[PDB]
Amino acid sequence: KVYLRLISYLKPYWGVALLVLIGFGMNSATEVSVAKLIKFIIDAIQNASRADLDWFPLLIILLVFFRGLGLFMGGYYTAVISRSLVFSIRQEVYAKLLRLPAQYYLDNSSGHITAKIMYNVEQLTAASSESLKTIVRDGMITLGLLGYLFYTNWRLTICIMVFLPVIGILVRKASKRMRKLSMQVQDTMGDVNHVVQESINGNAVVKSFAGEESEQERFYKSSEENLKRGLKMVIVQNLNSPVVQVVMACAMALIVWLALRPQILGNTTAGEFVAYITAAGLLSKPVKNLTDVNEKLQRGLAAAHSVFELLDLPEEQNSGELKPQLQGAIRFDHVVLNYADGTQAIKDFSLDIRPGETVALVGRSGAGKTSLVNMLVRFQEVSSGQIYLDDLPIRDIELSSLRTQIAMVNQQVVLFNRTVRENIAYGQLHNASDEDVIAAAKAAYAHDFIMNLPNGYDTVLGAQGLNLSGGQRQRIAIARAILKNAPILILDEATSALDNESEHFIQQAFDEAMQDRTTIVIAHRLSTIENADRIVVMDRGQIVEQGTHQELLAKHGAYYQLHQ
Amino acid sequence: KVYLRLISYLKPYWGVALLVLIGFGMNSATEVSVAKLIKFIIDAIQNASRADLDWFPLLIILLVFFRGLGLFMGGYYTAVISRSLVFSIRQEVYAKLLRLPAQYYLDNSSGHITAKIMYNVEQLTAASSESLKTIVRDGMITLGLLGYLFYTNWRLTICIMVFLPVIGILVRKASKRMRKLSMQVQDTMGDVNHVVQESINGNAVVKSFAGEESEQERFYKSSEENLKRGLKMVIVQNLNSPVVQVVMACAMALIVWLALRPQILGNTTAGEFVAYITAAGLLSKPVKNLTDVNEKLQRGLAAAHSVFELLDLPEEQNSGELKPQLQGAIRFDHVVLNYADGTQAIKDFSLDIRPGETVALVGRSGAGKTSLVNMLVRFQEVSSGQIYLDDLPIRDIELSSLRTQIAMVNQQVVLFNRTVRENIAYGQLHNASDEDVIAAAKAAYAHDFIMNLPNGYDTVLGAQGLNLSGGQRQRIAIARAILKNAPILILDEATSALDNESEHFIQQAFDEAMQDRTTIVIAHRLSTIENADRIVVMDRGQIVEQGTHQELLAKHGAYYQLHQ
Ligand SMILES: CCCCc1ccc(S(=O)(=O)Nc2ccc(NC(=O)CCNC(=O)c3ccc(NS(=O)(=O)c4ccc(CCCC)cc4)c(C(=O)O)c3)cc2C(=O)O)cc1
Ligand SMILES: Nc1ncnc2c1ncn2[C@@H]1O[C@H](COP(=O)(O)OP(=O)(O)NP(=O)(O)O)[C@@H](O)[C@H]1O
Ligand SMILES: Nc1ncnc2c1ncn2[C@@H]1O[C@H](COP(=O)(O)OP(=O)(O)NP(=O)(O)O)[C@@H](O)[C@H]1O
Repeated sequence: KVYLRLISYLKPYWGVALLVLIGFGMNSATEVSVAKLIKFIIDAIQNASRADLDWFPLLIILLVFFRGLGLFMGGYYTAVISRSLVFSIRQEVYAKLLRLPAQYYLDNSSGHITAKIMYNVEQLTAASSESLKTIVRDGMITLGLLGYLFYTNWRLTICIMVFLPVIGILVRKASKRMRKLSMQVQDTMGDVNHVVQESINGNAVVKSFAGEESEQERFYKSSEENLKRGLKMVIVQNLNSPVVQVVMACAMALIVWLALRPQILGNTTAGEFVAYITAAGLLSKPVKNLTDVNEKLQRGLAAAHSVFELLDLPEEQNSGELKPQLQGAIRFDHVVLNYADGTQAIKDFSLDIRPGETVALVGRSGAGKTSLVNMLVRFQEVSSGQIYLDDLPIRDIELSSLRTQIAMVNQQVVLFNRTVRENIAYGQLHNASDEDVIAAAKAAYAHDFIMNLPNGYDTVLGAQGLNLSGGQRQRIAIARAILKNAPILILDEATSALDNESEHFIQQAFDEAMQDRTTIVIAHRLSTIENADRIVVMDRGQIVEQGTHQELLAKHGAYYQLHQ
Repeated sequence: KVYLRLISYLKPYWGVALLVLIGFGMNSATEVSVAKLIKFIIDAIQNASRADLDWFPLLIILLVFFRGLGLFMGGYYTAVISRSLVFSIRQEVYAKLLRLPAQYYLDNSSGHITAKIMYNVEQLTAASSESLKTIVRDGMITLGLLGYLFYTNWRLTICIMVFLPVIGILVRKASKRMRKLSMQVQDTMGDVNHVVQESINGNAVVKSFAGEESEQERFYKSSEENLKRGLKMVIVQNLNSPVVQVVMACAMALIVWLALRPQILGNTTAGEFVAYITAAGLLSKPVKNLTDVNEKLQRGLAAAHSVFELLDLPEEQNSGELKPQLQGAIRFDHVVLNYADGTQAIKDFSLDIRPGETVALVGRSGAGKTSLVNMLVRFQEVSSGQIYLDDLPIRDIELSSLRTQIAMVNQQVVLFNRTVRENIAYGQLHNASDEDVIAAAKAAYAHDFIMNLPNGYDTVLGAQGLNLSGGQRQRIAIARAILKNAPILILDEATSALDNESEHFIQQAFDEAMQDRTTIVIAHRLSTIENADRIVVMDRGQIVEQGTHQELLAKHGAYYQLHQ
């Protein structure tokens, strides 16, 4: 249950959880004394007393002081507990979100995912910090003053326990509706976030094709739906608070009718009954506030359900092992890549890559080039197969120990909005050295244009590194990959947008490194493949042919086709 | 001023803006009657009256009905007005955000921009919808009760107008502190959003380099800073509401001391003084509520300032013109691209492109390849130069009329998370035809794998179209570009990730189109450049050489270097 799990998050706050009770507890004892205060002043003034009459002024300053000190400490602690608990929620949510599999990222766009911690969790803050204080107040205060009301006269008060089911039904019935609608408005917000996020991502596409008008219609429709849902939610919530007062007002009228009969009014002591009316009003107000905060309470519950679903989602796994890979020799054996959608791209595959080799994959597009690499780094779980990395199961090695020792250059190079040095030295090697980055840049051929930048290595990039160049942005990935001195360098189309001269120097640097690795090259070119130790012709996953550059040319086959 | 401009947004709501006042006005009158109700009941009971005693119960259900009907109608209208106003804000904010220049997108990442409408505007909703009602109540009700208080006894009430400067200073002084801090917390949230958005974008990079631990520290630091700022803001708020009660409580103590002197107590008629105390308490409660909601009120103002800064930001411009471009002939003349950062890449450039030509740009990377293209589409304003599109100024043509008739293929292909058919037919041509998409796919060579997809042309893509393939994702851009039948096709590195076979068919289709255009090709290859009508060798912006494929080879120069 949502409520049960929330309590588990405030376990270390029990010591502070009772201080807030005391602070409002004194406040609960402050608003009950007013009923006694009115009776006391009426008795003193009615009897023309002077000793207890001139003493009244000191009783409101002292009384109000309790409405202050005690209200602040109790009122301020509510924010502390709720804000601290949410801080441990969003912070802990980030860990699982980062540890989630790449498949989850594919299914949900940035707008949907970001709204789940930026808005979903955000509403939980205002729905908990403000709601917890309001509910505990409109609780303990009402409880205390109603207990006092029972003590002064139990006979009349017991009549109040007749309409209680009516208020319960009017609130329970009026709460399930908002709970159902609360999840709907949150879902609509995700669509709103998705449209803006996609528009930001595709600004280049949006402006080029004059799609701004089309984007507005979808965003306008989503905003209209959200507004209608909010207005509908307001109708039910705002309709409940006045109604619950009407039934309580009828109860007050009935109890007054019962009490004010002449046979019961023989000796009333009006000062006593006016205290009763004041207590009744001081119950009516807090219950009205409790009914008003119903929307705030319900909003948090809907957010909590989605948050905990995200927490329970099936994140990645681990095995436990630590090895240096001794120049890991990757040996695929009957590996398949049956995707969730249904497409099959690694139907059949097998290799015996040896340490120090330069195996490269060449073939037609849409065959599984950048799909087999993912399972090597564990970005995609294997199906009906396994990989023997260093003559041992790949799964047995930890993800941290595996990804940290495998340099990668993705087809779509991603650059963070930070300084150039941080991007080149991003990751576990953020504290490598102040000169290692220079060596990596020189090897990658990026040590010529960085100095030409306005600031140099400490220049902040753009939104996604668009401001460097069409080709320079790619060199940053190569630079960081070479900086990461792992004995693996999967150059997955690393030299795609680079110029003829720039790529030639990078190939020369790779050849001259004199630190032979098991680098895998996936390039749609012959210059990089001409020097490959072994060339594997792959089409639709199946290995069409294998051999060296000379062997394939003599055999012709499919390689001869890709030689025009 | 923020307040002045906000009123301008509710101009058409003046008809409903007065109905809410009546609802609160009736509610305000109800709050007045309670003080009269206590006096009436005490006078009736004190005199042992029966005609006005048994009639009292009918004055509670009727009185509460006014606390209902009137509170609901006016209470629900507050949400309607505020929610409708914000709906016209976020909806109108979207238009300017989409019309903003590409430079603004570069400066601010997605997280900063998205948080300015998803959180900045979102806080304005709760800071206005639930704040406007609270201020209207803590106003009308208090004003009416105070007017009644003055009427019954003006002599005593006048003493209240001494502490008023004290409460004003305690509130005015405490308001600027939160206003300054309100902007700080909002700024911190933008950093929180930035980390999450960048992590979502770079999940491939984050996982590959084991950077999850590094990301957590930055996110953890931002969350801690936000929590500390919020806690500091909470201290200011909760420390104000009890204090204003203390000074007001002292005022009431002094006034009661002045009033209760024996000389003034000759004929007190206790029933009237208890009404005085009830009015005093029912004034204390709403002012406390006003102080409490001061926090939400201040939160909205900080958001409003940033929102209006975004609204006032310098969006793009327009001129006003319409033409078919008659196969627009591009004639660059003394064009420069002095960037905002400072780098220069179009130092010198001039051309006389003619209709039906196939001019292509070839040169070294980092020279200005994908920077001059932005001019023709107005993604970047020209400096100390101009472009004559159809022997007329480019600026004179409307942006919509210009972008809508210029097919573009950006180096970084962006695919939206939608169906394939919508993505291929995205933009002004969303209603082209049910068969034209097939022709475009066949021309681009994309009508071979789409049918092999799980659903086909109506299959939802991933977050950014990552699930097609490394090369297929590029073909979608080519498909939409060819579908858009403008007399321009700037193939800016269109064939980069495509294989040798796919690119050949696309080139053949372009040649066979038999619809000669002014297509511009920016490719680091020779297959597309061999058949180019004119080849321009560009280095560092300056035109190194011009001529046909045969001419450049004979002249050697830099072209001979780019031939190995
Ligand atoms: C200008 C100076 C400000 C500063 C200051 C000024 C003063 C101080 S102080 O030291 O004196 N402190 C207080 C003084 C007065 C007060 N207040 C009073 O006595 C009235 C209390 N409410 C009422 O009697 C009342 C009664 C019935 C009402 N409506 S009903 O009959 O329909 C109805 C009745 C029952 C139900 C539910 C039935 C469930 C069985 C439903 C409907 C209403 C209404 O309509 O709201 C109101 C409080 C304090 C304090 O301690 O909180 C301290 C500081
Ligand atoms: N927003 C920008 N801020 C600063 N410099 C920029 C910006 N955009 C481009 N440049 C520079 O302008 C020059 C041209 O780069 P670009 O627009 O990518 O064309 P290009 O480099 O010739 N194509 P490519 O070789 O694939 O990068 C380079 O020196 C870039 O660093
Ligand atoms: N997440 C996915 N969902 C569905 N199909 C996928 C997914 N990832 C890859 N595929 C398919 O698997 C095949 C392999 O594609 P991909 O992983 O891009 O390697 P590739 O096509 O050989 N490299 P490239 O030629 O540059 O695209 C293609 O048919 C893709 O459509």
